[PDB]
Amino acid sequence: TCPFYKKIPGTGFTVDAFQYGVVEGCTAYFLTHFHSDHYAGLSKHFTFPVYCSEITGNLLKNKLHVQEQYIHPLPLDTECIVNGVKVVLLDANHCPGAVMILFYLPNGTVILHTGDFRADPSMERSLLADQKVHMLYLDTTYCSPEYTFPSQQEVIRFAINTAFEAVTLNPHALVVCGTYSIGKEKVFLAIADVLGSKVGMSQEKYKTLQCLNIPEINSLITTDMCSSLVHLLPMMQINFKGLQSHLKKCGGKYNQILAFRPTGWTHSNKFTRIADVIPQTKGNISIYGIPYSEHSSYLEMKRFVQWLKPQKIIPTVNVGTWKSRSTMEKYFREWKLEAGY
Ligand code: NI
Repeated sequence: TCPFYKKIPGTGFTVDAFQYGVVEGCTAYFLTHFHSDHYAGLSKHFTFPVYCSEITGNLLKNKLHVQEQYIHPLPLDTECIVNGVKVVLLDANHCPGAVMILFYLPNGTVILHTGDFRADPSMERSLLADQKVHMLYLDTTYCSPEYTFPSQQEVIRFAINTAFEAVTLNPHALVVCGTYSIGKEKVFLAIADVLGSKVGMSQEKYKTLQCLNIPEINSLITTDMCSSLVHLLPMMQINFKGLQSHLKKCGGKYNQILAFRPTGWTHSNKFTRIADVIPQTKGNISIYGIPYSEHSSYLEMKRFVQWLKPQKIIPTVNVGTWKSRSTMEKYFREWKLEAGY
């Protein structure tokens, strides 16, 4: 049944709760972003109101065929009224169109649901600075101190320099980047930009990117693989077998592949720096795993919470085991005692 951490008390609202059938007493279903574990269950047959960002609404209409009359897009950074309750959508610094949601309950309680987010100091100057938040429904994906990772800027710098150097040394090398969802577009777009190429991809993925309101996107992507030297493939295909195969398909236009797999975290982060990453190589194929995260590190998450000083925290990730839940609750108590709220 719908878990309690997907329900907003004092309202008939749910968040990211589309796979439970009809949730008894739900008058409005919010969707934070277009990732499959969150939208799971939506289709052209859904007939309740869905509240979301403009970008998420484009994706619901064009990729899932949800009917327009049930899509309610809201602008960001704007006080809006939904079924008599004041709400605001904030940028979550996750994937395109991802939001956090502030609910102002009739009784005076203020609730923030982060959806999926990568905490950033910029959030400390949004409409969040303007009032107190009593309850926080928190993306705890990486809530343990082993999870450190570099800035997104540092990671894109590494990828751009690596690709530029490789292709300048060998003009017959192909760059391949893996994907399985929206998010992390900067990786492939930054590389294509430094190389003066467009990124080539399947028709389904091209359609997905045309939903995202990215400025000048017609200048950066294409469905013509042959005119492109940065290809996007399914993440499943980013291995030596899948890449040797793909190389055959280009008909000797290329003799070398350099591939990037933008992972979340991998345990080489506990030891190694970004400057010291190395690929796995077989023959003329090299695969780089790069730690490009669209979720908070442990320290980024801790700073956000110690800034916000909520009265109660409700985790939304890693809630399935007692040992995970207990460990997270220990970190929350440390944070509160260190900061004095
Ligand atoms: Ni997500």
